[PDB]
Amino acid sequence: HHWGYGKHNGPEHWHKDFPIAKGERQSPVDIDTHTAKYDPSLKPLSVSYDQATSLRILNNGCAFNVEFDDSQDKAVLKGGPLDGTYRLIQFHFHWGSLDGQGSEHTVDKKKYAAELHLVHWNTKYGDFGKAVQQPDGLAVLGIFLKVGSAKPGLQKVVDVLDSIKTKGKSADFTNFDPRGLLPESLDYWTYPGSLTTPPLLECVTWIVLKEPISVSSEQVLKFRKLNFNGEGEPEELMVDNWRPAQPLKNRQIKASF
Ligand SMILES: [Zn+2]
Repeated sequence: HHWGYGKHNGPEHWHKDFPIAKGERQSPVDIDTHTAKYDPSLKPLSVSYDQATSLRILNNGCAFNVEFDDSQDKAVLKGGPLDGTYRLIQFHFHWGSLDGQGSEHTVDKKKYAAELHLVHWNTKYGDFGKAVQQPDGLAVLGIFLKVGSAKPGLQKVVDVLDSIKTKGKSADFTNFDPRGLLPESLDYWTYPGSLTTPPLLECVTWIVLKEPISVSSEQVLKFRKLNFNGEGEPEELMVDNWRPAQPLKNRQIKASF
């Protein structure tokens, strides 16, 4: 794909091919914690990952995706602002070149080192590609990463990155438990938005956890050794693969706490 994160094809350029980039419900956004309102109508969030079946990890030239078997309700998200059942299809991260940037969402304008997106699709639409055409097709669980203590549950991801350095490379990645990437609290903010990469479809209910997870400098450093390019091409470190905050326009962010 043409688009990217370079100064010639980055986020400021996307609108030329994807005019929805200047749409009414684009993501990410800044979460103003003093404007977000507690919503007692929200039901408890249910993260049901015990039967998760990971398959593979893929460098797709933009991030790396850990892919799951979504042929059955094996790892689902329910509750919270959601109606129905949303199946985990993949997770990926966005991260920076420096520890002071990398997240897509911001919290009172604070940028985190990275942001994990666990992507789920609404089973009432039958498959992911149909779901992304619907305003309630996806539910993305967003989790901030800050640099501190190592995250043990991330280390298996870190250790395979050497095997998917360049675009198009994949590796088997079975028996990975995504529960190890969750913080202790499931307190979140929620709002209607979009994919944060082209095609930027406005199909996401965003659920952004308040509590970050901590990862070590060594761990995030390993993310930064990935490459955007394909093998045998000049090296372009995979860093700063984040879209900045977009206008909130006619939306309200709700808090679960
Ligand atoms: Zn993402």
